[PDB]
Amino acid sequence: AAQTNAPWGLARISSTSPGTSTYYYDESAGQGSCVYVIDTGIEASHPEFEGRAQMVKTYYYSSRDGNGHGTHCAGTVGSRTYGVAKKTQLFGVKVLDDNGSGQYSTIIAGMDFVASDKNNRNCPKGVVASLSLGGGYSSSVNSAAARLQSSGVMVAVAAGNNNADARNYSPASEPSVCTVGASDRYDRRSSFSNYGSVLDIFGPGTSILSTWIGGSTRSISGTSMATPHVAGLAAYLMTLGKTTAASACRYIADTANKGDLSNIPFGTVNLLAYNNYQA
Repeated sequence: AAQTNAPWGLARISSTSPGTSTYYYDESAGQGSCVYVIDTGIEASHPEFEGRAQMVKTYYYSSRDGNGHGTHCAGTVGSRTYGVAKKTQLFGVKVLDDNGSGQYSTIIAGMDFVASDKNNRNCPKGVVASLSLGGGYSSSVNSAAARLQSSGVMVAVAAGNNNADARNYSPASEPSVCTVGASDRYDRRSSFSNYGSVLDIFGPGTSILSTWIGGSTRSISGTSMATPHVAGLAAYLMTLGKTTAASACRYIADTANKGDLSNIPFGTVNLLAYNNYQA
């Protein structure tokens, strides 16, 4: 399949070269997979989700996305125009309030919720969780993300936007999940992106166009924007049978575009998420 005039991030993940504008992907498009978006919620009524999104859990007085972050991330996972896996099912877990903050205990509860809730969903091609969130190092937050991974969910987490080593941020520093740094349209490390040995992969993170609340769209930047690219890619590759939840992060790294990014600090992976689709 070919989506012309796609967002640069989508075109990048299906290209060996920066600077193109068509997104190429197998028509399966993540059908039969599920992606949990653990964030401020999802505006599921957005036309861009075509009825494939739904809120499954909230820890606040509403499951609605009163912020936009979560809707934006969900759109990069699986919206018809802005999404990597355009036929995946999106499940929203609102661990962040409408100011975009959430107690660590609430985030942990959301992760354990997903580890169980997947047994309540039909995801014959596999399950993915996208964690576009972070804070200071926490052993407990890391362990919760590790449990989620262990339970058979492909966990992708943002590296963080401190332009620092991600070893000091959670769940970014949990070694068993897929820690995602951010790159820009000129294949440079995003100015803000964390780095370090705990990074597994980079994905498009700067000036990412996706769904917003109020049925709108906007471009925003962050490792929170790169993470759903990788989460969507995982869902897409699982549906193709190329990999599984336990090996998807490794598979994405193995098949990534290698050595193509600039301003990558010594010791950090120079790997850019790539779907290797041969149209």
